[PDB]
This record gives sequence, C-alpha cells and structure tokens, in this order.
Amino acid sequence: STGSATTTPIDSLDDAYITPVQIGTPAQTLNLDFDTGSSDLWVFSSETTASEVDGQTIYTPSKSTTAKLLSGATWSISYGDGSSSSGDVYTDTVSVGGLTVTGQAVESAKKVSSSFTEDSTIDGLLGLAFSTLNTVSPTQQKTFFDNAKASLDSPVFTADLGYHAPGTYNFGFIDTTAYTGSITYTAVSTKQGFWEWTSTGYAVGSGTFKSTSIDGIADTGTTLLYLPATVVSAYWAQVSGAKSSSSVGGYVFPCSATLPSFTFGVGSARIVIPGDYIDFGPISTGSSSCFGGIQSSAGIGINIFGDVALKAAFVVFNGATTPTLGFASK
Repeated sequence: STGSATTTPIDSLDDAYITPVQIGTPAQTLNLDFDTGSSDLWVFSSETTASEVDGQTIYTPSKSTTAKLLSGATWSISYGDGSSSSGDVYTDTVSVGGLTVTGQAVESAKKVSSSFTEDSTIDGLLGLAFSTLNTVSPTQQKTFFDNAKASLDSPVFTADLGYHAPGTYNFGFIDTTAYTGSITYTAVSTKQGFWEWTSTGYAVGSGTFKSTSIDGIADTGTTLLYLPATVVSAYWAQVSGAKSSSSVGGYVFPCSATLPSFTFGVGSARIVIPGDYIDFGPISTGSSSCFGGIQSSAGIGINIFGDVALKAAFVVFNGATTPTLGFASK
C-alpha cells in the first residue's frame, strides 16, 4: 500500500505545516503537524480543558465506532521549544492520504500549553521519529509509520515541503518526478530516537565549501535551521548589520538586506537553501529588524535541520532494517 497527502504552511512565514488526517469512523479530519522529531500522535479532543481550546478541530472518540479506550494508558510530552501536552489514549483507525492503520494509538489531550492553544491551525501532532521516543505509559506505543511499515510497498516516507507553498508527504513510495538529479543517501543513528545524521559541511553564498562533520537531526517539526555557533557566525557575518540579540532571542538582520544562500553537504552532494528561505520577517509588526532563519544550536544540545533546510530538498526517510536518510535537490 501507499499514501500521499498534501502538507500546507500554517502561515505566511512557514512556521509549521499541517497535513489532513482522518481519524475514527465515520472519519473525523484533523490537521496535524507531521513531526519527524517526536513519536506521539496526539490531538485536541473532547477531553481537552475547554479554556485551552481556541479554534482547533477536536477528536471526539465517543462519536467513533472504532475508538477504544486504551485502559490505564497516559501520555505526557515536552518539546524542545518548551511547549507541552498530556492526556489519555485511545486506539482507532487513522488514515493519511489513502493509507490506513487500524489500532493506531491516538493520544487524547487533556492539557495543552499556551503555544498550542494559541495555534488555532494545528489540531495535533503526528510523530514520525522512532517509536522508542513515544511517551505512552505504562505500555509504549508505535508511530503511524511504524504501524504502517509492513503494509507499505517500500518501508519509507518522504517529505517534500514547500517554500510559501503546499508540499507533499508520501508513504511507501518515492515519487521520482518530485526531485531533480539523484537522491544521496547518508547513514542514520537511531541511538537518540531521532533521524540523526552527519552533514559533511557547508558554504555561505558563493563561498568555498568548508568540509566539516555536523551531527544533527532531520526534524520537520522544527521551523528553523539550528547549527553550531561557529557556522552561524560565519553565515550572519556576510549580512551587513546582522547581529545576535539576546533580547530578541537570536540573530536579527535589517529587513532591507538581501540574504545569501546557505549550502549544506550530504556526502559528496550539496543542498542549497536560497537566501529568501532564511528570512522570517519583522521581529514585531512594523519593525525594520527581521528575524533570521539560521540560528545557533548552542544550548539546545543538538543541531537541528528543521524546515528551513528540509524544504530546500526532497527528503527520504528510509525505515528499512538499517535506516538511512536521502536528500535530493528539487
């Protein structure tokens, strides 16, 4: 089997992407944030604290004939940005772009932090990291991808994120028309539960390529590109007036700038992020100071190839016995 779903930016900055997901019988369609950096599928629901819901579409398990309470199971998760959610667990039928899993753990939020409440366009998350990170207790649950794998034509999913435009998540097949040139595959470590790999270096604008190993994760659930302070300083030094601002929380630059591109290595291949992708607009409405899309990972504890990097590529998440990552230009 296969699945194919369109994923859409939630706003004009591509702060995140939502993909329609059918849950239960009859289908309840919720727009979820597909997150290759976590492994819980959780949703706003009929059980969510009423004051913490503001515009989201909710899953109501009592209206689904295939929903079953997973007796005794709870979940609680915290993300790298400090947001969080928690609740109990149902199993139900979950379909993505024509691909159906029965008995999927659907984690029902009783509590969500303010940033989720304030995000009216995101009805939940669908984790696509490795199932070892799943927070369900006392019995850990599998991701949608892990549940689907055996039925898939090929044990893969692909992320094809758009820049200010819709894109595509495919399950079980590689759309050879969706990218240019070849796909370069690179090794993955699952030791921390992430799609963790090692980039072979970088370049800034038309600069020469610096060969250097950069360990990081492919994370569709993170907006920006977080890299070592040395790399990030080298990038922003090429933008007149750019500076790191503690008060804002990162590198800012004059909105009048033209940003250079940023290239990262995948083995011998190169992915080029256009400078435009790195502009996240005014720090506050009306400001002439703009927020940078490449930021320091120092104090995160890990480098993150978030959407800024991934949307510049066609990305293959290969979940074979030995997982790997593939990157192609597009």
